[PDB]
Formats: sequence, structure tokens, C-alpha cells
Amino acid sequence: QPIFLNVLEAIEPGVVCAGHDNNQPDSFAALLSSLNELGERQLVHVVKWAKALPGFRNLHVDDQMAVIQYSWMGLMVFAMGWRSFTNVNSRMLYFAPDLVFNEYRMHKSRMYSQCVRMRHLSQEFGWLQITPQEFLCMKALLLFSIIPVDGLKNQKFFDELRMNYIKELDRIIACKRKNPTSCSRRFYQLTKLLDSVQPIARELHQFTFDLLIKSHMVSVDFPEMMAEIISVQVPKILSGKVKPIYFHT
Ligand SMILES: CC(C)(C)n1nc(Cc2cccc(O)c2)c2c(N)ncnc21
Ligand SMILES: C[C@]12CCC(=O)C[C@@H]1CC[C@@H]1[C@@H]2CC[C@]2(C)[C@@H](O)CC[C@@H]12
Repeated sequence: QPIFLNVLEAIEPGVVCAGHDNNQPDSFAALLSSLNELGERQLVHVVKWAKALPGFRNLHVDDQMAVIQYSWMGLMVFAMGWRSFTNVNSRMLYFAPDLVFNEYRMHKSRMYSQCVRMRHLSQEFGWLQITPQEFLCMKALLLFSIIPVDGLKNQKFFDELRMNYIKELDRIIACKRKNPTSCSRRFYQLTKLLDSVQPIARELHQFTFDLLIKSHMVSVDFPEMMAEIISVQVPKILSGKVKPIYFHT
């Protein structure tokens, strides 16, 4: 209740494994290769999930693939933080059931700092007392939070679509909340949270980019679709062509 919420919960992707071999020692090459595999795998669900979103088919076919290729990073990270929260209380990064990052692994991955921000983000879900309804609505809104500076194929359908999801976030906050002060307060809290995701995804973008460039030397494997999206789409973000949409300055 209402119809919007039923869809989000029903289309919510299921558990996904990275197929990591926890029988081998934690090496940079191994860990990163598994993450990319998880990325490729998680990419398949994100696409199916996206197309199953209410009104997603209102966007031009090109912008549909576009928004996905630009925000797939923010979506996966945001979802991961939630899992980590609803699994190990944010104690560790729960990327996948067969790929959990502890203090040690965070270091071995050569991206300790970035993992800290992710864990921090994961702790936000708890401190702010985020609910499943709010989580689902915020995650969907992340798909519509990054586009090229010059706009999309048909920007009108996107603005209207993005606006409607923001409206849903209101009805969610409004519903079951008898107070006009905590309402705006809540919107402020969440909108702030959604913004914190962008800076994090930005560092992961640059990190994955560099890794790809020097992937053969550090012996890190990049799946087909991962290698193309990171070498064709990501570059547009790090070049200033595609920038995220912030609520606050
Ligand atoms: C190949 C497939 C279907 C998994 N796919 N689809 C898309 C997006 C898309 C494009 C056109 C029509 C669609 O239904 C979906 C995509 C992407 N952006 N990056 C990598 N793989 C993608
Ligand atoms: C999105 C993924 C994989 C899906 C997920 O649960 C979040 C996690 C965040 C770090 C990403 C990883 C995919 C592979 C990347 C992009 C590595 O190349 C460097 C950062 C990794």
C-alpha cells in the first residue's frame, strides 16, 4: 500500500554471489577479480530491476540504457550498504554472501579508505533509522540521479519521471508520520543521504578506471560488460561530461 510500494518490493533483486574462492589466500588480484565478477553479475539484475520500475518504459530506449550505465555504481554501493547493515550491523562490508570484507580484506583490496566511506554510509542506515520502504524508494531515485550535462535524448520524460519518484518519497515520509516538523526534517535527512552516495561512487569510478588501465600488470580480470562500461561510459563521468544530480549544494 499503495501500488507504488508493492512494485518496488516485488521487483527487489534477490541474493547474488560473487563466486569467490574463499579457499585461496586473500590477494589483491583475487579480491578485485571477484568484485568485478560480482559487478558483472549484479549488472544483470540491475537491468532487469530497472526495466521493471514503474514508468521506466516512459524514457527513450537510449536514455534507459544511459541512466543505467551511469548510476549502476551508486545503486550497487547503496544496496550493499543496506545489506551490510541488515546482515552484520555494518561491522563489515557485505558485498555478497561469499565475499564479505573484514578489516584485513579492506586493506588487501588496496582501497581501505573507500571501504571506510562505504561502511560509514552503511552505518547511516542505522543512525537515521531508515525503513525498508524508504530504502527502496531512495534506491530507485538513485537510478535517476546522474545524467550528461547536455541532457538526455528526451530530457522531458526524465525530469517528469524523476519528479514522480521524489513525490513517492514524500508520500512514504508523510504516511505514518503525524508531525509537520519531523516530515521536512526526514526529507532533509534522506536527501542528504542520497547525496553522500555520489562522492563515494566518484572515488570508486576513478579507482575502477585506473585498475582497468593497469589490469594486465596487477593481474585483475574485468568481465566483458564491465570492461566496456568502465572504458566507455565511466570516462564521461570523470571527464565532466556526465555529472550527478545533487539536492543540496
Ligand atoms: C546486455 C544487457 C541486456 C545485460 N544490457 N542491457 C543494458 C541496458 C539496456 C539497453 C537497451 C535495452 C534494454 O532493455 C536494456 C545494459 C547496459 N547498460 N550495460 C550492460 N549491459 C546491458
Ligand atoms: C559495485 C561493486 C559490486 C556490487 C556491490 O555489492 C558493491 C561493490 C562496490 C565496489 C565495486 C564493486 C564492482 C567492481 C569494482 C568497480 C572494482 O573494480 C573497484 C570497486 C568495485
